Amino acid sequence: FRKMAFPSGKVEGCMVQVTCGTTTLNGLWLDDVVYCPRHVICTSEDMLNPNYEDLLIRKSNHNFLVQAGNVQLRVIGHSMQNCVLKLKVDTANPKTPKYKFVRIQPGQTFSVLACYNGSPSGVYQCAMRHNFTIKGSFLNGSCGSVGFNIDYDCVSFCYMHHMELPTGVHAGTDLEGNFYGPFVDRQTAQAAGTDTTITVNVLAWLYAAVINGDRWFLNRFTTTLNDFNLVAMKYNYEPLTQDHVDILGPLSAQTGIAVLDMCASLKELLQNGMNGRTILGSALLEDEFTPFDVVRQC
Amino acid sequence: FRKMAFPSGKVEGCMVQVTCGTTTLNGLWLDDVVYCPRHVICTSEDMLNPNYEDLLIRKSNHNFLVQAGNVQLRVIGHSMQNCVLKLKVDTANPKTPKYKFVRIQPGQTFSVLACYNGSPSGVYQCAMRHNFTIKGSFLNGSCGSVGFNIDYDCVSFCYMHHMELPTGVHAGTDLEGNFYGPFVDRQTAQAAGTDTTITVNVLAWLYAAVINGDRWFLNRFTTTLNDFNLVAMKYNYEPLTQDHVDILGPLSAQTGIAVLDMCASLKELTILGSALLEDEFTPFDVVRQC
Ligand SMILES: CC(C)(C)c1ccc(N(C(=O)c2c[nH]cn2)[C@@H](C(=O)NC2CCCCC2)c2cccnc2)cc1
Ligand SMILES: CC(C)(C)c1ccc(N(C(=O)c2c[nH]cn2)[C@@H](C(=O)NC2CCCCC2)c2cccnc2)cc1
Repeated sequence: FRKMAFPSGKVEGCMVQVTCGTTTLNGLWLDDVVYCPRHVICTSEDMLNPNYEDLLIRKSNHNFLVQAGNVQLRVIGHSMQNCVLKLKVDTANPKTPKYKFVRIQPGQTFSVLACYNGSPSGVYQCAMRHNFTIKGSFLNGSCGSVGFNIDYDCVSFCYMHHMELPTGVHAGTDLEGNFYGPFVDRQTAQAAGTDTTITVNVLAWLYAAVINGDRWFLNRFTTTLNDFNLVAMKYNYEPLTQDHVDILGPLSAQTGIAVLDMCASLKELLQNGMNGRTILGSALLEDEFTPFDVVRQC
Repeated sequence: FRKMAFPSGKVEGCMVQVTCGTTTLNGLWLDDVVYCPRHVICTSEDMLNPNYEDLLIRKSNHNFLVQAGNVQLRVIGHSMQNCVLKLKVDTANPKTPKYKFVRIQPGQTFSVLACYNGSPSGVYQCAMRHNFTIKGSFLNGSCGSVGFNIDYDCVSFCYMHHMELPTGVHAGTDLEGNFYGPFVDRQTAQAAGTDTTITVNVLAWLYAAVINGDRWFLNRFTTTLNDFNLVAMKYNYEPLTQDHVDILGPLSAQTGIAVLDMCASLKELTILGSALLEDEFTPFDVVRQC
């Protein structure tokens, strides 16, 4: 079992370079619109309290240099939507894939194509944490890299990257420009709140371990939903809901292990640790595979 | 720190479906040749001891069905090189990238594009282990999926997937049909040999840790190459060579921790969100991404 990303080709044919002033970062070129973080128009003295409406009104089309490979794209118009800037260009992208824009919830996973200067650098799998941050691998200039899923050759864009937080994690927006969580595109004192382990995902991963070869962690016990939550919250696990129990139903039915029986196994794993053993290759309980990801990989 | 694969677009464009009789798997379409495991001409009845030159002599061009997307490719010739089948087609691939066929060394990493029915399904990062297996994620029908590295628009293909071993690990060939490891494309009882941990990659990953926040494992001490290799033998770690040390040079500079200083640390032994010593990042992997 691997954390597997989606093949990135459909997104690669969309990545461009956007330069405004002395600042360069990445854009996403779909049809005749280039999307990028609006903070590309921030100046070095703007960074603490920029007024983006005032910064924008002072720009004309030619202040924005867009490059797709070696080809320069002529920007013919521009507007702002929440925290993303939309640059209208004279050419529709011939490589535009079937796509849609989605806003995802905590626990959801997606692939990230890390890019620099509009050129793709690497692809990895990621997840939206309950504190609305991303535990990414981003260097300076990665802004405008996007996160996505691919389902039936339609690309679901769910994340555009904006900034790094003090603890090394990352904040960004959906493709309508609205931030995940309470962060702002502003040099400021903001920090990610406390984060929880994603209980529904850990349970999905235990079922995946059963689907493959391992039953060593099961036990003969069961538990009520409330007792499970009272224990698991003592380890900073996210409370399990009735929705999460319904969601695990198909894996439960597939393996023959009731959801609350699997909850009993998890309670014990938290109590004992793994005692030198491994589950699917890991000595930690993994929480970035969803019930959907499990069914896909098997 | 994340396990990250190369962008896969240049390779996605080369994947086709190959059917011979009742069997289907994936092929690599470069210029006007499709590459795939020769065991696609095996049938269910003769899995135990195929005679491949015989099965191929009895074959004709029309025995092979090649589909690139929804376009059927007309096969105009067939040929075998070691354990890979080469199907000549009448159309060069307009999406062929700059490429080379390369053969990698144990401890080197590559990206894998897992496919089913010629269709790219996912991408992930792998390492060639010292027992010449791959700890991959491959379902039935993944045969024909390739591994690769990219070096400024040139795709170096290093792996084609053939089969799974009973421990759940995987065996394949380079693109010239030469197996990695003592494995045969036969329904036989073969197993992976004992697997050592890749010591130079573990050290590289510790340097990646120091480069980020994690510094707690460092110490004031140093070991000798020989005293460490004595501990390495105990714990089934690959012995460390002067070549491994020289290759970690750049990272030893960037941190001020000499290899034998880090080796003292590694002797004593969460470090990057892991409670295992990770050994599938090369020195080069660490320098990239960082
Ligand atoms: C203008 C604004 C909103 C303050 C800003 C400034 C710099 C960036 N960062 C760019 O690298 C960058 C910016 N523009 C082109 N590149 C980096 C970044 O977040 N440093 C933060 C440092 C503390 C205060 C807030 C910004 C970055 C590094 C690694 C991965 N992701 C992003 C992002 C946003
Ligand atoms: C003809 C030959 C060499 C015996 C063979 C037969 C089946 C396959 N396997 C195909 O899935 C497959 C084959 N052709 C189309 N699909 C599976 C496989 O490796 N081993 C079985 C056969 C060898 C002995 C025991 C297990 C497989 C591959 C990748 C991931 N999980 C399972 C590979 C090679």
